[PDB]
Amino acid sequence: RSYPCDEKVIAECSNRRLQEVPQTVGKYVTELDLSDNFITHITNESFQGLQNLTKINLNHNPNGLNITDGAFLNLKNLRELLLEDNQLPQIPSGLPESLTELSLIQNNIYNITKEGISRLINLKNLYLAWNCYFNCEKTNIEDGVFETLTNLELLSLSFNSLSHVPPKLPSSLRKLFLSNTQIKYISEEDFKGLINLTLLDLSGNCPRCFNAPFPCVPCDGGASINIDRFAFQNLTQLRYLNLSSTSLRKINAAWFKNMPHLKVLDLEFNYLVGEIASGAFLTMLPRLEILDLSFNYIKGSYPQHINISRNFSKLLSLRALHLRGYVFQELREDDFQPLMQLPNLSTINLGINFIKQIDFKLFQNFSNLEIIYLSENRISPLVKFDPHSNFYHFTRPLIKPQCAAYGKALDLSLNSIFFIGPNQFENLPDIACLNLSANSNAQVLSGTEFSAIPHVKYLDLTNNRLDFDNASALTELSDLEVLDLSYNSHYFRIAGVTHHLEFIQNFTNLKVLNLSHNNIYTLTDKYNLESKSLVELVFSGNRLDILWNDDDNRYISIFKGLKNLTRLDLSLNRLKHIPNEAFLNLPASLTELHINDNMLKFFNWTLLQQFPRLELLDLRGNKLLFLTDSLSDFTSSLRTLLLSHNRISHLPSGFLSEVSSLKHLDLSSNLLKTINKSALTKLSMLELHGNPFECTCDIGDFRRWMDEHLNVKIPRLVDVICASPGDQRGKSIVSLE
Amino acid sequence: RSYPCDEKVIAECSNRRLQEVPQTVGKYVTELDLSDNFITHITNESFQGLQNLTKINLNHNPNGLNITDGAFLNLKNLRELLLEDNQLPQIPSGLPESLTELSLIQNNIYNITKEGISRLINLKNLYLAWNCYFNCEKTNIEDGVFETLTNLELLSLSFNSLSHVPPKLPSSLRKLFLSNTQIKYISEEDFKGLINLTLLDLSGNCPRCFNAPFPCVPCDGGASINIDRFAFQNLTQLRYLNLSSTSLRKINAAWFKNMPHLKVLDLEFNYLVGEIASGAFLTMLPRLEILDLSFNYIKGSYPQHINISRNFSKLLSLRALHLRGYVFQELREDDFQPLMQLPNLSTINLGINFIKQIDFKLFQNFSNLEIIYLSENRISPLVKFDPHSNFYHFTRPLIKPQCAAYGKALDLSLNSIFFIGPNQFENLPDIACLNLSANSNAQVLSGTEFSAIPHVKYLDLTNNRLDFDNASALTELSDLEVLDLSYNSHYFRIAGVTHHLEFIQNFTNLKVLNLSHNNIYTLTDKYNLESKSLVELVFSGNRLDILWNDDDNRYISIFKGLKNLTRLDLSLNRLKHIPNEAFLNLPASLTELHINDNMLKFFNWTLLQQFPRLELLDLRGNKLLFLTDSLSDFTSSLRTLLLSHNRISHLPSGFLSEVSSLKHLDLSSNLLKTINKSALTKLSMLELHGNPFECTCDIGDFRRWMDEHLNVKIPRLVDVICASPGDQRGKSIVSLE
Ligand SMILES: *[C@@H]1O[C@H](CO)[C@@H](O[C@@H]2O[C@H](CO)[C@@H](O[C@@H]3O[C@H](CO[C@H]4O[C@H](CO)[C@@H](O)[C@H](O)[C@@H]4O)[C@@H](O)[C@H](O[C@H]4O[C@H](CO)[C@@H](O)[C@H](O)[C@@H]4O)[C@@H]3O)[C@H](O)[C@H]2NC(C)=O)[C@H](O)[C@H]1NC(C)=O
Ligand SMILES: *[C@@H]1O[C@H](CO)[C@@H](O[C@@H]2O[C@H](CO)[C@@H](O[C@@H]3O[C@H](CO[C@H]4O[C@H](CO)[C@@H](O)[C@H](O)[C@@H]4O)[C@@H](O)[C@H](O[C@H]4O[C@H](CO)[C@@H](O)[C@H](O)[C@@H]4O)[C@@H]3O)[C@H](O)[C@H]2NC(C)=O)[C@H](O)[C@H]1NC(C)=O
Ligand SMILES: *[C@@H]1O[C@H](CO)[C@@H](O[C@@H]2O[C@H](CO)[C@@H](O[C@@H]3O[C@H](CO[C@H]4O[C@H](CO)[C@@H](O)[C@H](O)[C@@H]4O)[C@@H](O)[C@H](O[C@H]4O[C@H](CO)[C@@H](O)[C@H](O)[C@@H]4O)[C@@H]3O)[C@H](O)[C@H]2NC(C)=O)[C@H](O)[C@H]1NC(C)=O
Ligand SMILES: *[C@@H]1O[C@H](CO)[C@@H](O[C@@H]2O[C@H](CO)[C@@H](O[C@@H]3O[C@H](CO)[C@@H](O)[C@H](O[C@H]4O[C@H](CO)[C@@H](O)[C@H](O)[C@@H]4O)[C@@H]3O)[C@H](O)[C@H]2NC(C)=O)[C@H](O)[C@H]1NC(C)=O
Ligand SMILES: *[C@@H]1O[C@H](CO)[C@@H](O[C@@H]2O[C@H](CO)[C@@H](O[C@@H]3O[C@H](CO)[C@@H](O)[C@H](O)[C@@H]3O)[C@H](O)[C@H]2NC(C)=O)[C@H](O)[C@H]1NC(C)=O
Ligand SMILES: *[C@@H]1O[C@H](CO)[C@@H](O[C@@H]2O[C@H](CO)[C@@H](O[C@@H]3O[C@H](CO)[C@@H](O)[C@H](O)[C@@H]3O)[C@H](O)[C@H]2NC(C)=O)[C@H](O)[C@H]1NC(C)=O
Ligand SMILES: Cc1cc(-c2[nH]c3ccc(C4CCNCC4)cc3c2C(C)C)cc(C)n1
Ligand SMILES: Cc1cc(-c2[nH]c3ccc(C4CCNCC4)cc3c2C(C)C)cc(C)n1
Ligand SMILES: *[C@@H]1O[C@H](CO)[C@@H](O)[C@H](O)[C@H]1NC(C)=O
Ligand SMILES: *[C@@H]1O[C@H](CO)[C@@H](O)[C@H](O)[C@H]1NC(C)=O
Ligand SMILES: *[C@@H]1O[C@H](CO)[C@@H](O)[C@H](O)[C@H]1NC(C)=O
Ligand SMILES: *[C@@H]1O[C@H](CO)[C@@H](O)[C@H](O)[C@H]1NC(C)=O
Ligand SMILES: *[C@@H]1O[C@H](CO)[C@@H](O)[C@H](O)[C@H]1NC(C)=O
Ligand SMILES: *[C@@H]1O[C@H](CO)[C@@H](O)[C@H](O)[C@H]1NC(C)=O
Ligand SMILES: *[C@@H]1O[C@H](CO)[C@@H](O)[C@H](O)[C@H]1NC(C)=O
Ligand SMILES: *[C@@H]1O[C@H](CO)[C@@H](O)[C@H](O)[C@H]1NC(C)=O
Ligand SMILES: *[C@@H]1O[C@H](CO)[C@@H](O)[C@H](O)[C@H]1NC(C)=O
Ligand SMILES: *[C@@H]1O[C@H](CO)[C@@H](O)[C@H](O)[C@H]1NC(C)=O
Ligand SMILES: *[C@@H]1O[C@H](CO)[C@@H](O)[C@H](O)[C@H]1NC(C)=O
Ligand SMILES: *[C@@H]1O[C@H](CO)[C@@H](O)[C@H](O)[C@H]1NC(C)=O
Ligand SMILES: *[C@@H]1O[C@H](CO)[C@@H](O)[C@H](O)[C@H]1NC(C)=O
Ligand SMILES: *[C@@H]1O[C@H](CO)[C@@H](O)[C@H](O)[C@H]1NC(C)=O
Repeated sequence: RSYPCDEKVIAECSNRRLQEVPQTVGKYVTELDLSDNFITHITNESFQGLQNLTKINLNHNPNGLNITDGAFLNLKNLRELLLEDNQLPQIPSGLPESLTELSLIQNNIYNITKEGISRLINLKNLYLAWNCYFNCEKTNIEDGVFETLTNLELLSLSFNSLSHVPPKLPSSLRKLFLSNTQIKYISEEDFKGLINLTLLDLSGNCPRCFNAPFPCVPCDGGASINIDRFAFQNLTQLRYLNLSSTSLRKINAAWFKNMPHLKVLDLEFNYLVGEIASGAFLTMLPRLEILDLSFNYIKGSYPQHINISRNFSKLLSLRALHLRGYVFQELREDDFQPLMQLPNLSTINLGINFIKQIDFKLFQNFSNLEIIYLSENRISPLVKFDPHSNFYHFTRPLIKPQCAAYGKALDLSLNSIFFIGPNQFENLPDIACLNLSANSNAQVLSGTEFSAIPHVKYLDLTNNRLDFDNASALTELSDLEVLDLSYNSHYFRIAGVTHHLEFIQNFTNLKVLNLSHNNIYTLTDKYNLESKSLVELVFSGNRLDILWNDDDNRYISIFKGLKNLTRLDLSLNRLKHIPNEAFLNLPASLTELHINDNMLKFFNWTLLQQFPRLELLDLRGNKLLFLTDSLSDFTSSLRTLLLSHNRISHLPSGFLSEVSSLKHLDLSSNLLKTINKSALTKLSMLELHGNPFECTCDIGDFRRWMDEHLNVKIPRLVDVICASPGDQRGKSIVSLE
Repeated sequence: RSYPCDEKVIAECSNRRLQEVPQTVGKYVTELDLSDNFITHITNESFQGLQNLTKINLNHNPNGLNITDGAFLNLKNLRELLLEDNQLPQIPSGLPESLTELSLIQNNIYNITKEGISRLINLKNLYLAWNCYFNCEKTNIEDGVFETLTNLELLSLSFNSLSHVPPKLPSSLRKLFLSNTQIKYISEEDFKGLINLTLLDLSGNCPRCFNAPFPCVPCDGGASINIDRFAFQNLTQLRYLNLSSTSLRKINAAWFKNMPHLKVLDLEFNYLVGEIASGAFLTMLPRLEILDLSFNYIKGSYPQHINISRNFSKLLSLRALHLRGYVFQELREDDFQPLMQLPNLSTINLGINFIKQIDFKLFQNFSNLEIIYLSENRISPLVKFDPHSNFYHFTRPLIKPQCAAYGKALDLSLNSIFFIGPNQFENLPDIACLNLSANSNAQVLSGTEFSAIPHVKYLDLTNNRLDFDNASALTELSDLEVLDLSYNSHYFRIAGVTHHLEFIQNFTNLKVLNLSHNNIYTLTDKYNLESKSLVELVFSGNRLDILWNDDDNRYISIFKGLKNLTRLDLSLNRLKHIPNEAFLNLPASLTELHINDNMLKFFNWTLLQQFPRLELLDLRGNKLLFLTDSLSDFTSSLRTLLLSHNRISHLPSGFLSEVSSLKHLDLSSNLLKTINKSALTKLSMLELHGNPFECTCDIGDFRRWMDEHLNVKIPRLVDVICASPGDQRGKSIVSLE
C-alpha cells in the first residue's frame, strides 16, 4: 500500500504534515505534489532514484525553505517546478536547464540575476509575482537577464516594486504580466521587439484604491498612467489588454491604430465617465468581444441617466458589455440606442448601479440578447486569496449555467421588489431563466404575477417572504422545470392553511424543487401529494421532527405521492427518530437518500427492503451508536454508504462480507477502537480517519486484511492515528511493526 | 450560609435543578421563588413552618405538577401565588382565601368552576391565559363564576377558545383582557355593569394574520369583528382600548360617544386605509395621546402619497402617532397638514413604509417634534416568547434613550443612503440625535456632509462602509459627544493612509467613541493621539495583536494621547501577549479596563502600579494559567476583578489578605481544585462555580473559611460541583460532612 502518498502516474502527497521528503515514493512516479507540508530542507539526496519525475510541487513549505546549490540538477527529466510561498531570499542556484515551467511566487527574491535564470534557456512559463512587494525598495533586474531566455512565452512580474518596464525582453513573448508594478510611465521603446505579444497586463499602476485584498497606493496628485501615443505601435498581435485601476481620464484612440485583433479590453476602476459619453477609441475596436468599464463612477455623483456614446455601434464583434458601478437613477430606451444595432451582443452587466427605474421594453430591441444582469439595483414594484486570479474582472458566470442553459436569462436579484406588481414584467422578451433572489418579496402567489413571461423553465425565488399556499400559485409557468424557494420565510402564516403545497401537483414538467430552510412544521394538504415529473426534492432545514412526531400521525405519507422521485434531501430536520411507517411511505423509486446532519439516535435497517433502487444512503453527522449484521437481507443495490461523524463503537461480524453491491463505505470520525476478522467483495473505498484506534495486538488482524485487500483504497492514511498506548499515540496504524 | 436559596426578605431559589421543595429555607422568609426547577409534587408538608410567606413562585415545574387539595390552605399570609406552565388539568382545589394575585397561565385548565375560584373573594389580579388554546374545543365558564369575586380589578382570559364574552362580570373590574378568544360578535349586554373599566383588550379576534408567534385563523369569508353601536355606551372610564388584528374596515364614531378619557387606541393589523382618509371617529377623541394604525396597508397597493384625514387636527392631546406598514412612495408637506396643528405631537413612527422620497421641510412645521422615526424605508442619496407581552404594539423605545436625551432625534437607518448627498439634510430641524445605521453608506467623510445639521451630539453610523481617513471628517459637528462607528468595513483601503484617526483630535466635546469590529490592523497617525474630552473608547473586535507585534514598535503609544480616558474596551483583539512598554503607555486616568475574550497566555500584574484610579479589570475568556501573590504592592484601588473562563489551577498564598479595596472577585469556570488557608478584607462577592473541585480533606480548610466569612456572598452554590471522587461527584462543596 502506497504510504504516505496516494498513487493515481501522479502521486498526491500534499497536506500530510511531512517534516521531510518521503523516501517511500516509487521510482515509476512522474508527478509528485508535496505542497502544504512542514518540509524545511531540500538536498540532492531528497529526490534520489527518481529520474522519471517531470513535475515537482513544493508550495507553502514549511507551514523558510533551505535548498542546496544543484539539489534538482540530478533530475534530467524535470520540466515543471513549483516553488511558491517558501520565503526564498534569492533564486535557487544550479536549477536544471530541462525546465519549461517555473513558479517562484510569494518569496523574498529581491534580485533577478544571470547566475540563477539565464542558464534556463528551455523556460516557456516564468512566474516571479509577489516577491519585492511592500517590504522593498526596488526589484533589481539585471540588464538583459531575460534576453537569453529565447523560448519564453509567458513572463509574470506582477506585484513587485519595478518602477520601469524591464529592458531587453525576448521576442518569443506571447503573454506579459506587469500588474501593480509601480510603473507610472510607458514609452515606445518599452515594448519595441515584442511582435508576437497577444496579452499585456498593466493593471494596478497608478490605481483607484477600492476593495482590494492587496495593499493599494495611488500616484501623487491623483496621477494617471502616462502611456505614449506610439507605445503600442508594434503590438499587432495583441488580443488581451488589461488597463484596470490605472486612474485614466482619457483614452488615446492612437493606442489601437496597429491593434486590429484586440478581443478583450479591461478599463474598470478608472475615471472614464467622460470617455463613455464620447469615445474616439470605440471606432478603433471592430474585433473587440469583451469590454469592461465597471466602477468608473464619479465620487458623489448620482445622475438621472447613463451617457452612452453613439460610437458604441462601431463595436460590431462585441459579445459582452460590463457597465457595473457607473451609478445612475433611470435607464430609458433612448440611452441604449447605440448598442441595439450590435448583432453579437449577448451579455449586458448593469449590476451595482442603484437604478430606480428601467424601461424593460428596451431589451426586446436587441438582436441576440441572452444575459440581462440587473442585480444589486433599486427596481421596486411596477404598478399601474490566490495570486493566480483575475482581481479586477469577475470570472464567475453572472447567472448559474443551469439557469442560463434554458434560454434568455434575466437577473433582478437584490432589488426593491417587495411584491410582484401587475406591470412588473411588462414588454419583456421570452425569458426562460429568472432570478428574484433576496428582494424581500412578500407576494401572495395566485397565478397572475408571471403572466407576461409564461415560458420560464428555471425560477430562482430564494431569500424572499413569498406565500405559495394558493393551489394556483406559479401555475401560469406551465414549462417550469426548476423552482428554487430556498430560505423562504412565510410572513402571513395561517393555522389550517400554511403550508399548502398543492401547487406542485399542477406542473407537468417540474423536475427539481428546493424548499430548503422554509421552516415547514405544519402541512394542510388533506390528500398527499402527487407529482409524476419531480425527480429531486430538497426538504433540508425544515421541521420533519414536528411533522412525524404528530399525535394523530397525519403527515406519515408526506412524500408517498412523489412516485417519480430519485433524490431526496432530508438533512438538518432535527430528526431524533424516523417512525417505521413514515420511512416505508417514502418513494420506492429513490436512488439517493440524504438524512445527514440530524440527531438520529437509532436507524431501522430492516426498512431498506422496500427500496430496491437505493444506491446512495447519507447518514453523516448523526448520533447513531450501532450497525446491523444482516445488511445483505435488507439491501442488494446500495453502492455508497456515508456514516461519518457518528458514535459507532463496533463493526458487526459479517458486515463487509454481506453487501456485494457496496463500493464506498465511510466510517471516519466515529468511536471505533478495533476491526476484527469476523467483521472483515466489490468495495473500492473505505474511510476510517479520525477514529480512536487501539494500536495493540488486536489491530493486527485488520492490518493483515489491508495487505490482502490492496484494491480497497483507504484515503488519508496519515489521519488514521492511534489513540492508545502513549508510545503509539500520534502514529499511523500502517506504520506499526 | 443559605442553601440552596440565596437570601436578600426575598429568597431566590430558581433554576437550581430542585427535584423537591427544600426544607432548608428559613421561617423568616416572606418571598420564595422556586421557578424553573424539576419539582413534581406539592403537599401540605412542602411549606411547613413558613407562616410568614406572602409570595410563592412555582412556574415551569417540572422542566405535570401534582398539587394535593388544600396544600397551600395552611398559609394564612399567602397573597401572591404563581402557577404558570405546570400542565395543570384543573384549577387547584382548596386554595387560600387570603390570595390577591393568582396566575394560572399555560396549563391544561378547560373548566372555570365555582369549586375552585368562587371561594377566593380577596382576588385582585387573575390570569387565566393560554389554557384552552388550540387543543380545545371551548372553555367552559360556569354561570356567574366571577360574580362572587367583588374585589377583582384585573381579569385576563386571553388566548382561550371562548367564542362569547363571559356573562355576570364584577363591577370592580378596571382591566379586562380578551385577546385571541374567538369572540366574533360584541353586544350591548357584554360590558353592561362595568362602570369602572379603564382597559379593554379585544385584539386578535377575527384577525389579519401576520408574523405572529402564536397560531392565527381568520374568520370565515374575510369577516371583521362585529361590535354593536351601543356596546361601549357605559364604559365612561375607559383609557386603553386594544382593537388590533380585528380585520376592521370601518370604525363607528358612536363607540367613543361615552368615552371622553380614552388615552391609548390600538388599531394595528386591520384594513382601515379608507378610515385613515376619512375618519369621523377622530373628532370623538380629544383626550387621546397614543394612536397606532400600523400595518393597515391594502395588499398589492403601493400608492404615491399617504391620505391623512383633516379630522386628525381634532386629536389635540396626541403625543404619539404610529403609521408603520401603510406602504406609500412619496411623503409631501401637504399630506401631513392636519398633524402640523397638534401641540403635544412629539413622536411620528413611519417605519416599514418603503418611502422613496420625503420632503424633509415638513418636519420643521411641527410645534413640539422630538422623535422622527423613518427606519426600514427607501430614502436614497439626495442630489442636486412570553405571554405577558404586547404582541401587536412595540414597547421598545424607537430611538435609544441615550441618543434621544440630547434633543431632536431622526432615525434614517436601514434605508438606501449608499452615500451622503449634498442635499441629504436640506431644510431639516435642529437634530441633536441621528441614526444612519445599516445604510451601506460608503461616503468619504470630508466635513461637508453634515453641514445642514451641525448641532448633532449623538451620531450612529454603525454597519456602514465609511471612510474617515481625512483629518476634517465629521469636524462640522463641533458639539458631537457620542460617535458610534461599530461594524464599519473600509471599502477603499490605502496603504500608508488607512487607518487615519486624526479627526478625533479636533473634537472639543467628544466623550464616547465606538470603533468596534472595524478590523483596524494598520495605523498611519504619525503623531499619537491627543483628545482632552474622551472618557470612553471601544476598540473591541480589532487587530491589536498585529499593531503591538510590529517589528518597528510604531503603535506602542496607540492610546497615550487620551489623557481623560476612564473606560477602555480591548476585547476580541486576538491578543496572546501585551508588550510591557505598550501596557505602560495606556492612560493612567483609567477606572475600567476590559481585556476579555482574547488569548492572553500571560499577564504582568507589576504594570498595575502606573494605574492608581483602576477600579475594574476584566480578564475573562483568556488562557491565563497563574496569578500573583504580591497584588497589594501593585494595586490599592482595584474593586472588581473578573477572571472567569481561564486556566488558573492555583490561588497564591496571601491573595485575599493583600488587596483591601477588592470587593468582587470572579474565579468561576477555571481549573481550581482546592483553596488553602494560606491563600485565604472588604470582599462582598466571590464567584467559583464550574471549577473541578477535589471534595476530599484538603477542601475542609476552605469550607471553614466560608462559615467564618458569611458576608462574602458566593453565588449559585449548586453549580459549585465536585469533580472527584466518584461518590462525591455532582454534589455541592457545601453539602459535605
Ligand atoms: C488582466 O487581464 C488579463 C486578461 O483578462 C488577466 O489574465 C488572465 O488571468 C487568469 C488568472 O491568472 C488566467 O487564468 C488561468 O488560465 C490558465 C490556463 O487555462 C486556459 O487553458 C486551459 C487549457 O490549457 C483551458 O482549459 C482553460 O479554459 C483556459 O483557457 C489556468 O491553468 C488557470 O487555472 C488555475 O485556476 C484553476 C481554478 O482555481 C485551478 O484549478 C488551476 O489548477 C489553476 O491554478 C487560470 O484559469 C487567464 O488565462 C488570463 N488570461 C489569458 C487570456 O491568458 C489578468 O489576470 C488580469 N490582471 C489582473 C491583475 O486582474
Ligand atoms: C436548491 O436545490 C438544487 C437541487 O439540489 C440546487 O441546485 C443544484 O446545485 C448543485 C450544486 O450544489 C449542482 O451540482 C453541481 O453541478 C456542477 C455542474 O454540472 C454540470 O457540469 C459537470 C462538469 O463540470 C457535468 O458532469 C454535469 O453533468 C453538469 O453538466 C458540477 O460541476 C458539480 O459537481 C461537483 O460537485 C459535486 C458535489 O456537489 C461532486 O459530487 C462532483 O464530483 C463535483 O466535484 C455539481 O454536480 C446542480 O447542478 C444544481 N441543480 C440545478 C437544477 O440547478 C440549488 O443550488 C439549491 N439552492 C440553494 C440556494 O441551496
Ligand atoms: C458602542 O459603544 C457604546 C459605549 O460603550 C455603547 O453604548 C453604551 O452601551 C451600554 C450597554 O452596552 C449602555 O449602558 C446601559 O445603560 C442603561 C441606562 O443607563 C442610564 O440610566 C440609568 C438609570 O436607569 C443610570 O443609572 C445610568 O447612569 C445611565 O444614565 C442601563 O440600564 C444598562 O444597565 C444594564 O447593564 C448593566 C451592566 O452593564 C447591569 O448591571 C444592569 O442591571 C442592566 O442590565 C447599561 O448600563 C450605555 O449607556 C451606552 N452608552 C451610550 C453613550 O450610548 C454602544 O451600544 C456601542 N455600540 C454597539 C453597536 O455595540
Ligand atoms: C440569483 O442571485 C443570487 C444573488 O445575486 C445568487 O447568489 C449568489 O450565488 C453565488 C454562486 O453560488 C455565490 O457565490 C459563491 O460564494 C462562495 C463563497 O460564499 C464561493 O465559494 C463560490 O465559488 C467560488 O470559489 C470557487 C472555488 O472554490 C471558484 O471556482 C468560483 O469561481 C468562486 O470564486 C461562489 O462565488 C454568492 O455568494 C451568492 N450571493 C448571494 C447574495 O446569495 C444566485 O446564485 C442566483 N441564482 C441563479 C440561478 O443565477
Ligand atoms: C392590547 O393593548 C393593551 C394596552 O396597550 C396591552 O396591555 C398591556 O399589556 C402589557 C403586557 O401584558 C402590560 O405590561 C406589564 O405590566 C406589568 C405591571 O406593570 C409588568 O409587571 C410587566 O412586566 C409588563 O410590563 C401593560 O401594563 C398593559 N397595559 C396597561 C395600560 O395595562 C395588551 O397587552 C395588548 N394586547 C395584546 C395581545 O397585544
Ligand atoms: C439605530 O438603528 C438600528 C437599526 O434599527 C438600531 O439597532 C437595533 O438595536 C436594537 C436594540 O437597541 C435591536 O432590537 C432588539 O433588541 C432586543 C434586546 O434589547 C432583542 O431582544 C431583539 O431580538 C432585537 O434584537 C435591533 O436588532 C438592532 N438592529 C440592528 C439592525 O442592529 C440601533 O440601536 C439604533 N441606534 C440608536 C442610537 O438609536
Ligand atoms: C462616495 C460614493 C459611494 C458609492 C457607493 N456606495 C456603495 C454601497 C454598497 C455597495 C455594494 C452593494 C452590493 N454589495 C456589496 C457593496 C457599492 C457602493 C458604491 C459604488 C457603486 C462602489 C457611489 C457613488 C456615486 N459615490
Ligand atoms: C403583497 C404586498 C406585500 C407588501 C410587503 N412586502 C414586504 C417586504 C419586507 C417587509 C419588512 C421590511 C423590514 N424587515 C422585516 C420585513 C414588509 C413588507 C410588506 C408589508 C409592509 C407587510 C406590501 C404591499 C402593499 N403588498
Ligand atoms: C541550509 O542547509 C545547509 C546544509 O549544508 C546548511 O549548511 C545551512 O546552514 C542551511 N541554511 C539555513 C538558512 O538553514
Ligand atoms: C513597426 O516595426 C516595423 C519593423 O521595424 C516597422 O517597419 C514599422 O514602421 C514599425 N511601426 C511604427 C508605427 O513605427
Ligand atoms: C461576431 O460578429 C461578426 C461580425 O462582426 C460575425 O462575423 C461573427 O460570426 C460573430 N460571432 C459569432 C460567434 O457568431
Ligand atoms: C427600438 O424599438 C422601437 C420599437 O420597436 C423602435 O421604434 C426603435 O427604432 C428601436 N430602436 C433601435 C435603435 O433599435
Ligand atoms: C387564489 O388565487 C385565485 C386567483 O387569483 C384567487 O381568485 C383566490 O381568491 C386566491 N385564494 C385566496 C384564498 O385568496
Ligand atoms: C420521471 O418522469 C419522467 C416523465 O415525466 C420519466 O421519463 C422518468 O423515467 C421518470 N423517472 C423515474 C425514475 O421513474
Ligand atoms: C423495524 O420496523 C418494523 C416495522 O416496520 C419492526 O417490526 C421492527 O422491529 C423494526 N426494527 C427496529 C430495529 O426498530
Ligand atoms: C398526586 O399525589 C397523590 C399523593 O397522595 C397521589 O395519590 C396521586 O396519585 C398523584 N397523582 C398524580 C397524577 O401524580
Ligand atoms: C347603560 O347606558 C345607558 C345609556 O347611557 C343607561 O341608560 C343605562 O342605565 C346604563 N347601564 C348601566 C348598568 O350603567
Ligand atoms: C397635552 O395637550 C393638552 C391640550 O390639548 C395640554 O393641556 C396638556 O398640557 C398637554 N400635555 C403636556 C404633557 O404638556
Ligand atoms: C408649513 O410651513 C409652511 C412654510 O413655513 C407654511 O407656509 C405652511 O402654512 C405650514 N403649514 C402648516 C399647516 O403648518
Ligand atoms: C479631505 O477633505 C477636504 C474637504 O472636503 C478635501 O478638500 C480634501 O481633498 C480631502 N482629502 C482627500 C485626500 O481627498
Ligand atoms: C478633559 O481633560 C481636561 C484637561 O485639562 C480637563 O480640564 C477636563 O475636565 C476633562 N474633561 C472631561 C470630560 O473629563
Ligand atoms: C513586567 O514588566 C517589567 C518591565 O516593565 C519587567 O521588568 C518585569 O520583569 C515584567 N514581569 C513579567 C511577569 O513579565
